[PDB]
Order: sequence, then structure tokens, then C-alpha cells
Amino acid sequence: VKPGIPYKQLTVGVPKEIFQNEKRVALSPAGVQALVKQGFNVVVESGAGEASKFSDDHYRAAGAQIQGAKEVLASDLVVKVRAPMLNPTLGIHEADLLKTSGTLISFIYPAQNPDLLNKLSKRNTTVLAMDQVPRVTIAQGYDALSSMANIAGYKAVVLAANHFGRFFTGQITAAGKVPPAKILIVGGGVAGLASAGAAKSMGAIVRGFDTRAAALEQFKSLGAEPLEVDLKESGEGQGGYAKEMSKEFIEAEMKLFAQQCKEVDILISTALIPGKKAPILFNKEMIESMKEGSVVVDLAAEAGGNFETTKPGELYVHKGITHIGYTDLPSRMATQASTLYSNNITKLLKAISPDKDNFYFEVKDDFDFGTMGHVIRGTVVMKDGQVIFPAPTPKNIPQATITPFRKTMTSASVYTAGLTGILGLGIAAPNLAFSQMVTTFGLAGIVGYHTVWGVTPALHSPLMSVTNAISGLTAVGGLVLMGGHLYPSTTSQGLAALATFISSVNIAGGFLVTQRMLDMFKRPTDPPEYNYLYLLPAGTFVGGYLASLYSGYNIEQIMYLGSGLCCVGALAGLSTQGTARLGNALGMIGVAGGLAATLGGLKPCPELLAQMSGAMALGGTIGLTIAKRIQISDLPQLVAAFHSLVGLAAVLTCIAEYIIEYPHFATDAAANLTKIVAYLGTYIGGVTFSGSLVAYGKLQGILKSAPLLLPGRHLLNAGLLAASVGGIIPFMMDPSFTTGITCLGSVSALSAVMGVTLTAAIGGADMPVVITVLNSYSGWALCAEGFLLNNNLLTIVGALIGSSGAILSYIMCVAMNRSLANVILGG
Amino acid sequence: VKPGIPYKQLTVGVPKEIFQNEKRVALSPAGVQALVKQGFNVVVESGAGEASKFSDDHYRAAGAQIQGAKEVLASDLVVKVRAPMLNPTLGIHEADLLKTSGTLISFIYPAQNPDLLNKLSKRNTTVLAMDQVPRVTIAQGYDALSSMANIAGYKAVVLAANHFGRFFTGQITAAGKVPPAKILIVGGGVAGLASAGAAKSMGAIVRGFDTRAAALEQFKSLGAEPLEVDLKESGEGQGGYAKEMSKEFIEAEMKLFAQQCKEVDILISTALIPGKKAPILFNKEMIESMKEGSVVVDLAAEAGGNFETTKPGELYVHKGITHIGYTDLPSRMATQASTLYSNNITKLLKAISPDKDNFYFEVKDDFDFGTMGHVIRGTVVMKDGQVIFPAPTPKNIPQGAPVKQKTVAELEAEKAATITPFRKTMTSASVYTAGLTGILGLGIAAPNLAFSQMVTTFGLAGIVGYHTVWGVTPALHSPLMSVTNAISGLTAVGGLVLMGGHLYPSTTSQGLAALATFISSVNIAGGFLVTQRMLDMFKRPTDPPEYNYLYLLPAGTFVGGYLASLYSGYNIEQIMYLGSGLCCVGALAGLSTQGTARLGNALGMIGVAGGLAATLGGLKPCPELLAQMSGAMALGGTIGLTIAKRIQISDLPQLVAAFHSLVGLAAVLTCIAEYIIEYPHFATDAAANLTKIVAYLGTYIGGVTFSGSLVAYGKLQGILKSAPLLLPGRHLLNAGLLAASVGGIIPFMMDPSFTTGITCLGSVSALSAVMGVTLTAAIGGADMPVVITVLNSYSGWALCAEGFLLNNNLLTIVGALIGSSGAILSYIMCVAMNRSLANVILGGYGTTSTAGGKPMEISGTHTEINLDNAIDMIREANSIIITPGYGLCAAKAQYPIADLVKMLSEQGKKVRFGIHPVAGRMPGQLNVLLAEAGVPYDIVLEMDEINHDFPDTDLVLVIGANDTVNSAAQEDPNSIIAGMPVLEVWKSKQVIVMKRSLGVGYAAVDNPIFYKPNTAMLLGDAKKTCDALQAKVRESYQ
Ligand SMILES: NC(=O)c1ccc[n+]([C@@H]2O[C@H](COP(=O)([O-])OP(=O)(O)OC[C@H]3O[C@@H](n4cnc5c(N)ncnc54)[C@H](OP(=O)(O)O)[C@@H]3O)[C@@H](O)[C@H]2O)c1
Ligand SMILES: NC(=O)c1ccc[n+]([C@@H]2O[C@H](COP(=O)([O-])OP(=O)(O)OC[C@H]3O[C@@H](n4cnc5c(N)ncnc54)[C@H](O)[C@@H]3O)[C@@H](O)[C@H]2O)c1
Ligand SMILES: NC(=O)c1ccc[n+]([C@@H]2O[C@H](COP(=O)([O-])OP(=O)(O)OC[C@H]3O[C@@H](n4cnc5c(N)ncnc54)[C@H](O)[C@@H]3O)[C@@H](O)[C@H]2O)c1
Repeated sequence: VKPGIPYKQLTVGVPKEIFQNEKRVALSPAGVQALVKQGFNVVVESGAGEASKFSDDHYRAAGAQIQGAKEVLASDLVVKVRAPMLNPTLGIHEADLLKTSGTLISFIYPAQNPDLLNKLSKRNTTVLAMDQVPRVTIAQGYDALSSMANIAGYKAVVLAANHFGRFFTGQITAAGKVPPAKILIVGGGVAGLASAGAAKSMGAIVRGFDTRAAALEQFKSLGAEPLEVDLKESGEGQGGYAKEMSKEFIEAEMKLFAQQCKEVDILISTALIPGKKAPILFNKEMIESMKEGSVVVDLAAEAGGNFETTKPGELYVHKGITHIGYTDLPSRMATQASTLYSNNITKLLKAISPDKDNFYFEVKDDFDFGTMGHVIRGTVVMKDGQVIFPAPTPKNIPQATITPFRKTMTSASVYTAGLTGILGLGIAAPNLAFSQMVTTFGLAGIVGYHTVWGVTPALHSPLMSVTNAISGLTAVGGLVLMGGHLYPSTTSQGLAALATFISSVNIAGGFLVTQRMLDMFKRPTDPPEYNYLYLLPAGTFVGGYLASLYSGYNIEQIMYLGSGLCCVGALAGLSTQGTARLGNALGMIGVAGGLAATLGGLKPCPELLAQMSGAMALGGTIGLTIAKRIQISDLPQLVAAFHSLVGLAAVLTCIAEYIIEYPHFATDAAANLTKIVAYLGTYIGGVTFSGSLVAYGKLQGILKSAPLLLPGRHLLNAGLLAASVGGIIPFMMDPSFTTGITCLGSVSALSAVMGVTLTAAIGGADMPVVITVLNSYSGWALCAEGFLLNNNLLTIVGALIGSSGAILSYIMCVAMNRSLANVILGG
Repeated sequence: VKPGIPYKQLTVGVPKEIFQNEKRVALSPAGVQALVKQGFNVVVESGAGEASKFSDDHYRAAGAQIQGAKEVLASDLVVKVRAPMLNPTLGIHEADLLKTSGTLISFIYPAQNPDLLNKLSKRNTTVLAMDQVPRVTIAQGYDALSSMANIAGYKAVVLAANHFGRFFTGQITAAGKVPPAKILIVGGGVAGLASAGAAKSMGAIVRGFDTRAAALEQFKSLGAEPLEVDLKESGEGQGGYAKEMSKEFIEAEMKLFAQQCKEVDILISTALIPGKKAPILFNKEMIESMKEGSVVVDLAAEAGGNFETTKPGELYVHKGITHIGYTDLPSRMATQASTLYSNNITKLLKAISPDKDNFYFEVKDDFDFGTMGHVIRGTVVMKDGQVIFPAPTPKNIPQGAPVKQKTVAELEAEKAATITPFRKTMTSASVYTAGLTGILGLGIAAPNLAFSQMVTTFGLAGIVGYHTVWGVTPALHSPLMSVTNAISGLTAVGGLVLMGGHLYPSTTSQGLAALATFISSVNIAGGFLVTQRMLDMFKRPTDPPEYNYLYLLPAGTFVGGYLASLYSGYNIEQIMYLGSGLCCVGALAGLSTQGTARLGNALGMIGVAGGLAATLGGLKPCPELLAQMSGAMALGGTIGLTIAKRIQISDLPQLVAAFHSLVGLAAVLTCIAEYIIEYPHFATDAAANLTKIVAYLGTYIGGVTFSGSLVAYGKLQGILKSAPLLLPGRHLLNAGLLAASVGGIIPFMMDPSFTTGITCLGSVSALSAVMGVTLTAAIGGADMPVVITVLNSYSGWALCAEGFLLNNNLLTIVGALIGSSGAILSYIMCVAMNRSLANVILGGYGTTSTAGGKPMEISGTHTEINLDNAIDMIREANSIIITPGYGLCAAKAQYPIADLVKMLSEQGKKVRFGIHPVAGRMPGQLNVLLAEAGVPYDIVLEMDEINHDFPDTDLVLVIGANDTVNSAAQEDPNSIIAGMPVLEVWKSKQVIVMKRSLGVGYAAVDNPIFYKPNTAMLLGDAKKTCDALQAKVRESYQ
């Protein structure tokens, strides 16, 4: 036997209210269907919902039974709204018609009704209180006082108009301004904020006030203008309630209200402190200072009132302003209130006995906070005649490190170190050509910095290919170092032939995979453009050049400027999704013009010309035929596959220079730079080679996605870099061919090891950043090749590619929320 | 003598209303201040305002004169609400108590009341019916039936609740959810739309319905659910009024309403057909099908009804449904009814006699549909005792098809359809092949390698400068120009190279290039002082203290690091030129983020010092010639410092236009100075034809930059006149000057004689100065800032000229940095207005978005208030956006404005500034004036950053601006400034414009923002009005 009594033997009782002009009923038909869902039997008195606009047909259909009056209160559960009284119709008190040990669910206010408690102790019954329910978090779904405060506030707002003779909203008609009404609200609780919301939505403006700090914040939340009192007091008593305030605070607040009273139109006071009367906040000399036609509502007329002038129940128009001072506000919205009050009981009755049919609710003396035993102890006022109204105490709980002088110091430090670096580059100059080349270098660097900045996340990899294609222009270093006859006779010419063979593949394949990374945007609704019109510069620029070689005009430098500006136009126009085709075409024209210019920059032997033509032709054919037969899903896969050659070509070119310039060294002015910069070029190209190989291998499923950690993870890179830097001292001005060539071999092999070590432990989710990083490195190899060869095109193009690739790597780090240091070095 | 009886001996009378349960009164105390400002005398019956809460003290203090009843009715004008009825308190008709041949103002309803018109014809009176006013476009302010319908439609909603049982709004309460209430409307007139507004703002569900097509659209603009029926008969009859329907349409409509009547809770029927009774649209068994507790409100209870169950003056609960069938809804809100009806009678009496004082008011017979004569003929029912109530037909009738509504930005989208993508691609591909032909042409003209290197560094400097100028803050364009006038002082480098001799100059060439150094050393010190005085006005007083003297640390590192590199025997001058060039690029690049501005000034100082020191060390003179150079530069810097610290900031553009002219002189005094000093080399040189052509072109460029700048000075200071001097043929003369200038290179070549070349130099200098004076004075005093900035480009290019001429590498990078800056500023200012550069320079008509003829005309009247409305309306507002113009700083009125804003943001308001790009006499001028007055830079917004906050804005103070707030830029396709991006100030709650009088500044004969009904004028001088606002804010807040 479970501890309780099943729901079939119990019955609830809904009487009508004999109290004066009471219109609401205890249960709606929405609440009669519940508890029949749960299991009770519902007995409803006949004339019960008629003032509440609930006909008896909904009660007969909802599961109840319309019956008399002497037996509705004689039920196991009596659910009223107001506490029982002396019935004048039957001549008997309503407690005398209750049964023995019944259950009553009502408003009680037991501290204000001693004799009702005595008469219910005579009937030896169990009484719960709807008004003693503690306001905790879990019990806010069943709070009768909050619901009645909400409806009373809405009723006061909707009742203020229909007596106020002007608008609340106000509009600029084309007939004159009408200004809005200005409403003041005293006391932000449940009624006041609901009033503020109903008034703010209707069109007026609100300037509410309360002594607490949270209610003012909620006025700011609802859109009100909270008032601030000068005297900085508190507003809290034993929790989040209101205490009786000091007289200095009262006379400051009344001065504030006397200031505000001359300008508002509707004053809705809702001040009420617990356990005492309502605070008087308005004098008769204070309230008569309003305009004629103002409407002034008090909602605390039950326990006194907020005014010196309130007849509780009348609408006497005291000196041209109306007092709305009813004490029964929810009774005028009985169809509304009897819903929410019914919802306040159903959610009570589902919670106190949360099972099939037992109806038990253990009333225990120990309770802490927030637990339902807290609610059960607070709610039950009488248990079997014996009164437990003083509830006990709650248990356990009732709830610039940078100092910005140093910013200016480090900024001035950066600029003064930069100006010293410019001076140090100036001191070590061999001739005028180096100074001129550093000038066009620095300008190309700034041009390359500013020229991306506007790309779209759809367009990271569709431009990288073009940079690949523009970094395919290492082939000029092969073109300025072949010679002899049709076959390459010397080993320097052989290395140059290898370089310009392997670097034609990059050009042809990079532009074709650009063309294939632009076809994957063309939806089948787009207007047919005309790309062949973009051939109109090219024959003008390449072929129109050739007559100048037929007319004896030696045009190479202005051609280099033209190809550099076309490459800038490529990178620029390929950055905003509308002009990507234009950028692709300008990159093609830039490469073609540069290679034709450097081709005419030798006037070679006809067999030598046939050699260079055959080498570039075979390289371009291979670069086409790889890039064409492949999928689409391997296009960003492919770029590193055509990037790995690129720096390798630079390495060969650097080595080629050291082989061609070694007999010229003994009687040389510019002798150190054409070894130091060649050494750095070898380093950069070798790292580019091995790193792009590891990039492709990690993207082609040869290796994993996991960064392969090592024991030596930065000692190892430190040792590689230390040997790499100390590889420049074994040719301190040495006359040996042998130690120079083995230094070149040493830095090449160690650069390969370094690229493997860096690009290995990365992870295939930052590898499209790493492609931009190596594509950024190769531009500096191109600038080194320019310094070796004294060629403006390679200097401009290399600086452009370098700064653009590095800035795109930074923007790709900006797209996600990572840095670059925590990405690369294994943070 | 003028035809009329003046207002002084013309009195009015306001009686108390005598009709049963009438609480309205015809004139408010707010309504008797007009008609007293207009000129009448006002007599009010002693108890007329007591019903609508108007105390008699407000009358007698408003300008009224309290009397009894028999003498208020025998007045020269009687103004009341209803028709004058039989007085019960003494049995006599109120037409008997009228003055003989007087005039009456009320509702009449003459067709329903000819018997009262008999009594009016016996007394030979003139009658103005309020109800018979035809509803035309110039008659919105005086439409009494619309106002009464508006109040009735609101009052029906607010009276339906307090009788309905539950919420309208509905929310998710923790006790449980409640659904919103359903409200049906029948017939969207004016009352139905007001009820729809009142129901939608309270959070309800509105599903109104009407026969006419546009009323359903206005429902769904108000947010209702506009219903429909499955039968298609056109509801409209003769006009905007409806008509009777077919019987079967009535059957289908009552079927639709019987289908939805079982669902809604509130229903308001405003169906009212003119000429006969209101249609019955609901049966009594149809309406008992609703829920128990619904509220049914009928607004047609007087003229029949929309229900067969409506008691015409009472509530009753018929089987659980309340029937609010009140016949006088506006008589319950007598205060608001009296105020609106008073406004209607006020605007009627103001509109009928627009004469100052005659009150003539003639009735005419032939009129156009819509004119005032139409309203006068349709309104006067009895004219001098005889009946003229059947109105004649409106001749010259419009409305064959009245639909244009062609907004401005629609036209350029239509023009975008002409731009077929073949032609887009083709016009893109022509520009690049033109550029590559330009590259090949510049290639062919190369004499050697060094010129090609100079072309390459010129092109890269141009791109660097182009990208770094778009990076600047839009709030710093005016320091920007000043620092360019600093950096353009590097023609001193052009001066010192050709400068030789001893303590004194020896030849004439050495004397020209000492004058060049002298007039260039003004620009350096002057530009850096005026940039320094401008950048520390942007420093807020709460900023961290700025330790700028640390930036002397790089300079002595660089420049002094040069000297020990010169003392030890090196040649770093080509690297010093690069270092100074990068410092000059950084001078604008750091001038981009408002916190590094003084950084970007000190870098300019370091670069100019390094460049001058580098050129000097490369010269290695005797200490006599070094002493001459030091004397020249110190004297020039003395004068440049001592004129930069004397002026005000608002006299800055003159100084800016003064700094260009000196550079335009200096290039001329450096080009000639090389043509003389390079003369014994021309026969034995290959580049000799190069350094002549450049030595031509620079003389042209400075030759235009000089003279025109003096005119651009001379108009802006006021020495020359503000009116553009137009010549009869000035297009032929300017083109002929340009033809002579381009033809002057033909004798300059092919003919190596000394005298014939120097006279070509003098010829091109003279004709270029004439070209500048001719083009400059024909511009106009408004568009003159364009001549400020475009010349700033030319002063750049002159620098580029001598960078090709002296084979120097700093001058090209600096000049390409400056000329790009001038070009981009001129482009921005020719975008901010929709004009083109040829339209500005050559003086065409209007903007580029100008269509053909007939711009639109104004409609409506202008509202003007005083300081007291102004201060109380400032006090109530909680978001103020201020748009100043040039007229603010023309009258020195920014000093009270900054104090006003500092006062109003202590109170807790949100006050900001919105600055149009061309407000002022210089790009970015008004930012500096507002920073001088003391506004922190964080509340000064541009046009693009603030133009979508005008709907969320209480009050906008337009100060001294007309064309930057003109609305016709976005509405009239024929206005003179259509398409110009403006401020959308009319999209807010209330607008104040402060100017002297209702006139124009430069164009736009009338601004249509002055007449929209939430625009208040505050005419007066801005100086006294703004500091009076300062004084009132101080006296009232303290
Ligand atoms: N800023 C530039 O760089 C630049 C460049 C090229 C062209 N523009 C021209 O500049 C124009 C600027 O137009 P905007 O809207 O700023 O001005 P606006 O349209 O020319 O009108 C200025 C207004 O200020 C009023 N005003 C003048 N002095 C006043 C004072 N002491 N107190 C009060 N009000 C005073 C004038 O009223 P009253 O005259 O009736 O007294 C006038 O209505 C543009 O339309 C453009 O055509 C500017
Ligand atoms: N879930 C929960 O437990 C829960 C939820 C919401 C609110 N609450 C509590 O319930 C209360 C909500 O307010 P209510 O309307 O129910 O109570 P209430 O009827 O006591 O409200 C009276 C209002 O008048 C204010 N007031 C009191 N003395 C004043 C004075 N001298 N001057 C000006 N204003 C004065 C009070 O601050 C309050 O805003 C708050 O105390 C809040 O902490 C609890
Ligand atoms: N630009 C203009 O010309 C303009 C602008 C605004 C207003 N106006 C005038 O003001 C008038 C505003 O209307 P009002 O409120 O003064 O007149 P009203 O109160 O008589 O309107 C009656 C309403 O009931 C509707 N109705 C008529 N017969 C019906 C039927 N059988 N069933 C259902 N609905 C029916 C009408 O369409 C109208 O919406 C317009 O009709 C027009 O003449 C004109």
C-alpha cells in the first residue's frame, strides 16, 4: 500500500463566491479537464462562471457535474478564491458547511484572520494558503499574487485611458502636432512593470521610479526613463524586498515627485512595503499641481494608499482630476483572471503529488531553500486543526601591463632600427646599380603590401595559382645564362637549360589551373562574356614590341615596367570576384611580355634561339598535359605540386651564377654580394623545394593529417639554422673553388632538411596557409636572383609576390581566430 | 486702397455648445493665440470651455474677452461646432441672436437641413460649412470629418477594451500562455485605419476588409490580414468614395463574415456609403454565433447602422454580447476633439484670406480642379443670404491616368540596362591596350638607361601614393593637404643644385635658383607648423600624455649618421634619397588612424631634413656658398614660421591656396635656370632633346599652378568678386591658348638658337599664366575649393617634372605622392556631388543626373516657432543629431555649439554630429573647426556612418545648410541637384532649421524639407541664437 489515497475516491469542489461584487471563479473549464486527466472528480456549483463568462455547458462537457450549494462545500477539496465568510443567504458561516478534515485551497492571509483560523480549527481540517507561497525559482509557475498583480497593472493602464481625454501616441498629421501623454510609475514590481510595458507599447513615454537597483534596470530594459534620487540610499530588506525608508529619503523623494508632478499626465503609484501600510508619497497640495484632465491611479488602496486623497472604491473628481482608486482590480477582468488563477492551481496540484494516484505531499519540518519541502512547509497554514503559520528559518543558504610610454619608445625603436638598416645597406653598396635596384625593390615591396586586402573567402586558392604562375618567372635566370650553340657546351649553360626547362612547366600549368579554378564559379545563368577581347592588349603589347626590335629600338626596361604593372594588375583584379578573368588575362600578358623582352634581350645565335625555343616549348607542353587530365578536386592539391620545382629552379640559377662568375672574382669590385646573395638564394629555394614537397605529400594522403612530433623539436631547428648561418663564414673571401662549391652543397642539403622539419609537423588544416608561406618565400629568392642578374623585372615581381603571399597568409590566419606563431612553431 | 475690412474692427464670437450631451468647444486656448496674432478680437461665452477642461483663465490670459451669451452671438463672426438650434434656456432660435448679415462657422449639413437654411436666408448671412469641404491635396489641414473619424476610430478601440474580458496583447507568462485577441474591421476609411493602428500597436491580430483596392493595401501596410472574396466586382464608384454593390456580392460578403464571425472577439464596422443609409452587413442570428463575452462596436449607429441590432445611443448585453452603439464617440474626448477642430478652423481662416489685412475672400465660378477657388466655391453654402449649395463642376479636370512616381535612383538602374556585357568587356579592354601603347610610346622616347629607370620609379611611386591616400582618415583631409604643402617644399632640392657662386650670386642663373630656394623654404616651415597646430586640436583632454620628443631619436640617428658617413668618405646620397622617400610615404601612411597623426608629421620632418642634408652633402661647396644657402633657407624659414602662427584656422584655405602658388613659381624659376645653365652641352649630348621637352612642360605646369592659385586666393579672401567672370568666347580662347601652348614646342625644337628658345620659355610661361587666370575666374565662388585641390595635383606634377630634369630620385617619389593625393581629393569631392570635373571647370549646367526641363514645385506651408518651444523641445528630446554647414563657421558660431553639446551630454543624452563631405570651403575643414571649438573626435561622424540612424532619432538641428539637406536630390528627377548624396534629415521626428530668411544659397530655389509637417523654422542669426541657447540651457539646467 503506497502512502496515499487514490484519486477516484476524491472530489474537488468549486463554489460561487458570496462576497460583494466578486466575479471570478476558482476554476476555468481548462482547469476542469485537468485533474480529470489526473484523476479527481469535479463538482461545480450552478451559478459559478456566469459572472466569469463561463456557461455550465463547458463544465458538463469538461467532466464536472453541476450540483447544489450545500454539498459543493461538503467535498474533499474545496477550492475558493476568497476566504470563507458568513453566508447571508443560508444564514450560516461557510466553514460550518465544510466537511470534517477536508482540504481548503484559497487566499487566507492568516495573520489578518484569527477567527477564521479558530473556526477552521474547530472543523479540524487542513488549509493551504495561496498567498503564503514562497517566491523561489521553481515555484514561479504557480504564483497567484504575481498573476493578479500583472492583471491589475494592465487593468489600471487600460482604465486610465477611457477617462483621459487625449491620445497616448501622438502623430504628426498634416493638420498639426499632437504631443504624447507622459506617464509616471511609482514602484517597479510585477504590476508596475506590466503597466510600463502596456503604456510603452500603446505609445506614451514612461518615467518610472523605484528604490531598488534591479527594478530601475528593468525599467531601462522596458524602455522607461528611471529617476535617480540625490540621497544615495539602499533599497533592500532581508533579501530583495523593500524596507521602510528614512524620513530624509522620504522628503527627498517627495521633493522629486513635486518636481515631476507639474509635467506628467498620468500618475500610477503602486508602492507597497511588506507588513506595514502603504507609504504616503503625495500631499494634497502636491497632487493638485497637475494639469486639468489628469488621471491619477492608486493600486495600493487595499492596505491604506499612497495618497492623502483616495476614497477606496470611488471615482470622485477632486478638483478637475480623476481618482481611480478601486481595491478590486482583478475582479473586473474575471474572464482573464479565472484562467491564470486556474493555471495557478493546476500547476500546484500537479507538483504536490507528482504520481499516478496517491495525493500525499509530506509536510516535513526540515527544509533548506529551493527544495519543494520549503514550499510545502510555507504553504500549509493549518494541518488538522493545529496551526503552523509561523514558518521556521531556511536551512543552509538563502542564496594595462605595457605603461604606454613604452609604446612610444618601442615604436621609435622600430623606426630608428629601420633607418639604421637603410644606412647600412647604403654603406656597403658596390656601385650605382645596387642603389637603383634597392630603390625599385622597396617601391615594389610597398606596392605588393597594399595590393591584396579585399579578397573573398571563396577566393583564397583561386589567386594563389596565379602567384604560382607569376612565380614561374624564374625562367629568365635560365634565359640569361644559356649560350654557346644549340647544344649546351658548358655546365653553366647546362644548369641554365635545366632551370628554364623545369620552370616553364610552372608557368603553363599554373595558368591552366587558374583557368580551371575559375570555371568552377560559372553558374548556368550567367551572361556570356568575351574573353578573347582580352587578346587585344597582348598582340599590341608583345607583337607590337617586335617591330621595335625590327626598327632597332632597344626596349627592355620599359617592357619590364609594363610586365610588372601587368602582374600588379593581375593580383589586384583577381581579388574582388568580378574581375578575376581580367586578372588572369593580365597575368598571362605580363609573363608573355617579360619573356619576350628577355628573349630579345640577348639577340642570340639562331641555333641558340632554337635551343631556348625547344626547351621552353617542351616545358610548356608538359605543364599543359599534366594540368589538363586531372580532376577538379585535386586543383589546390596541384599548386604545391607545381610549386616544388620553382625554388629548385632558383637554386640551380644561383649555383649557375657561382660557376659563371668565379673566374671574374680576382679583379672584381662587386665580388662579395654575388656570393652572399647567391648563398641566401640557395637557402630560400631549397627550403621552398622540400617544404612544398612535404606539403603535397601531406595533402595527397601519403602522410597523415597529424603533425609528426619529434624529440628534438626546436633544438633540431636551432642546430640546422646555426649550421646554416655558420655556412657563410667558410667562404670569408676565400680563393678556393672547392670550399665555395661545398658550401653551396651544404646549405642546399641543410635547407632541404630544414624545410622537411618545418613543414612536417604541421597538420593538414593549415597547409593552405603553408602554401601561401612558401609562395611568399620564393619571391625573395626571385629578388635575390634579380640582385645577382641586375634585372628589374625579377626584382619587382619577386617583391610583389613575397609581400602579397605573406599578407595573404596573415589574412588567412585572420579568417579563423588563430595567430601565425601558434600555427607554425607548434604552440 | 485695398479691397477689404481689416481684422482690427472685425471680431469673432465663441458660444457654449447647447446641444444635448455635447462637450466640445470650437476654439482652444491654443487656438485663440492664432486669430490674435492674425488680428481678430476674440470674445468667448463665460462657460464654453468648462466641458472640455479649458479654464477661462487660459482664455483671458490667452487673449480672449469674457462675455455673456446674447452678445457673443451678435458678433461679426460666430464660430461653433454644431448647427445653431433652438435655445431651451430661453425659447428663441439662435439664428435670431445672430448679428445682421454676419458670418457663421460650423457644420451645417445643408442637404439634410433646408429648414434651418430658411432661417439663415432670413438673416442674410454668409455660411461656411465645415463638412462640405472637398478633399483635395491642398486641403489636409482643414478636414474636420477626417479628424472626427480619427478620434472616433481610436476611441472605439480604447472603449472596446475595459468591456472585453481578457488581454489584447498576450504573452508567455510563467503561470501560462494567453493568446492574443482577434479583431475584425469592416471598411477602411480613416476611422478604420486609426482603429487598425490602435489595435496593431497594442499587440492584437487585425484582419480588416474593404471593397476598394488601395484600402486593403493600406491595411497590409498597417500590418493587417487583408481578406478577399471569391467574386470580382469593382467597388469604386465615382471617386475615392465607394458605391452600392450587387445583391449577390452582398450575399457572398455576408457569407464570408458569417464564416469568420464565429472566430474573432472584437469587431468594428465603419461601412458608410455616401448619399443614403449605411448598409446592413450582419444578421441578428449571424451575430449571436460569437463567443460569450465578445465586444461588438458599431461606428455607423447615427446613419442607420451595420447591424439590425443596435440601439442608437446605449449599451446593452444581448445574450452575452455587448453592443456599443454610441452616436457621439468624439464627444467623449472633448479635449482632443476641441484641439483638432480648433486647428482645422485656424488653418481654414489662415488659408482663405492670405492677404495681410483685408480679409477679402471672393467666391468665384470657373475654377480648376484643386485650386483655392474650388474650395471657396464648394465650401460657401449661403453667400449673402442666397443659396449656392449645388456646386458647379470642376473644369479643366485632371486624372486621365495619374501615375508617375518616378524616383531618382530608379533612373540610373534603368541606365545600367544599356550596358551590355560585351560593351563592358570591350571598354575595359580598350583602356589597357591604350595604356600599353602608352608604355611602348614612353619606351621609344628613351634616350638612355637613366630615363627608363626614372620612368619605373615614377610608376611605382604613383601606385604607392594612390593606395596610401585612400588609407587616410576621412576626418583628416584638411591636415593632409597641409602636410602635402610641407612635402611640396622640396623644390629647394631643385634650387640648391643649380645654385652657385660665392657669398653673392654671379650669373643670372645662380640668382634665379636662389630665389627658388627662398620661396620654397616658406612652404616647409609653414606646412609643418600649420599641420602641427592642426593635429593637436584633435587631442582630447583625457588622452594619455604624448611623448613625441623621442621621435628626435631616429632623426639624429639618420641625418647625423649620414654626416659621419660623409666625414669618413662614402656616397650614400642615392640611399638617403630612398630613406627620405620612404619617410615621406610614411608621413601620409601613419596619418590614417587618428592616434598616429603626430607620428605621420614627425616622419615628414625627418624625411625633409634628411633629403635636404643629403643634397647639401652631395654638393660639397665652399663655406662661402654653404653660407649663402644657409642664409637663404633660414630667411625663408623665418618668414614661413612667422606667418604660420599668426592666422586663424578658418583662414586656412587662403594659406593653402597661397602655398601652391609659390611652388608654381618655383618650378618656373628652376626650369629656366636649367635651360640657361645646360646650354653648352646640347650639341654634344644624346639626351639633349629630352632635357628640353621636360624643361618645357614643367614651365607650363607651374605656369598654370602659379597664376590660377592667386585667383583662387583672390576670390576666397574677397579681394576679387564672388561672381564668376564669364567672357563672350571663353571656350575658344582657352582652347586657342592650349593650341598655342602645344604648338610652342615646334619652334622650341628643330632650332637650336639660344634667343629663340628662351623666348619660347617666356612665351609658354606667359600664355600659361593667362590660361590659369582665364580658367580660374570663370569658375564661381561656390565651386572654388575644386581649384584648391586640383592645383594641389599640379604642384605635385611640377615636382615630377624636375625629378626627370635633375636626374634626382627623391623628387619623383615625392611628386608622385603629392599629385596622386590631389587627384584623389578632387575625385572624392566630385563624387560627393554628382558633377563631373569638366562640368565643374568648363561651367556646364547643373549635375550629371539632370534630366530635361520643369523641376517640381513646392506644396504646403512652413512652421515657425520661438526660443521657448525650442528649449522645451530640446529638453524633451533624448537623441540629437546636429548637421552644421558653412554658415555655422561663417558667423563664428561653433564656440556656443561645443559648449551646448558638452552641457547636453552631461544630462545623459546621445548627441552627435553628422558632417557632409563638402560642407565648408575645403575638404575636411569642418572637422578641424569642430575640433577647435572643443568637440571630441569620437562624436563627429561622416555621411556614410550616420545615414541609417535618422529614423531612430528624436531631434535634428540643421545649422546653416541648405543643399546638403535638400530632399529633392532623391525625389525630383528634374531638380538642379538630383542624385547628389545628401543627409536624410526628413526621416526623423522633428527638424529645426536655423537660417536668416527663406532664401537660397547657391541653387535650388526652394528646399522642400522646409514644408513637411514636422519641420520647425527658427529664423535668425546663428550667432545670437546659438549662444542664447547656450544661456538658456545654463540658466535652466542650473
Ligand atoms: N566644401 C567644398 O569643398 C565645396 C566644393 C565645391 C563646391 N561646394 C559647394 O558648397 C555647397 C555647400 O552647401 P551647404 O548645404 O553647405 O550650404 P548652402 O546650401 O550654400 O546654404 C548655406 C546656408 O547658410 C545660411 N547662413 C549663412 N550665413 C548664416 C548665418 N550667419 N547664420 C545662419 N544661417 C546662415 C544661408 O541662409 P540665408 O542665405 O537664407 O541667410 C544658407 O541657406 C555645395 O552645394 C556645393 O555646391 C563646396
Ligand atoms: N521568482 C521570484 O522569486 C521572484 C520573481 C520576481 C519578483 N520577485 C520579488 O517580488 C517583488 C516584486 O514586486 P511586487 O510587485 O511583487 O511587490 P510589491 O507589491 O511589494 O511592490 C511594491 C513596489 O513598490 C516599491 N517601493 C516600496 N517602497 C517604496 C518607496 N518608499 N518608494 C518607492 N517605491 C517603493 C517596491 O520596491 C516595489 O517595486 C520583488 O521584491 C522581487 O524581488 C521574486
Ligand atoms: N488622395 C485622395 O484623393 C484622398 C486621400 C485620402 C482620403 N481621401 C478621401 O477621404 C475618404 C476617406 O474615407 P472616409 O472615412 O472619409 O469615408 P467613409 O467613412 O464613408 O468610408 C466608408 C468605408 O466603407 C467602405 N465600404 C463601402 N461600402 C462597403 C460595403 N458594401 N462593404 C464593405 N465596405 C464598404 C468604403 O470602401 C470605405 O472604406 C476617401 O474615400 C476619399 O474620398 C482622398
